[PDB]
Amino acid sequence: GSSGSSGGEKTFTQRSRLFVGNLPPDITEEEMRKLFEKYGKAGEVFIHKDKGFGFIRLETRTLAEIAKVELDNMPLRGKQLRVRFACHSASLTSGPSSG
Repeated sequence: GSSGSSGGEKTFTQRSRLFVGNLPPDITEEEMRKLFEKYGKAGEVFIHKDKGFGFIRLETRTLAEIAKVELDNMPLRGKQLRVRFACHSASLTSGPSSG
């Protein structure tokens, strides 16, 4: 639809969540922890082999931006990794404007 954000809302943990696609069939939670060890230990890690996709959530927006810039289109086991923010486009809100 549109692009950017209306300003959102502040929370006790930042939305530092990355989606990871094009994963090999030989990936583990320990391989995914090692692939991100340059950015420190993640606050959440998931992989689902019946779909071929994973998810990982870092400590700060800065770490998640650097990890996105460093890992997207990176070669792994002969596959090319897809890396993106798991949330990026904002939801709707109630606020009309006159002129």
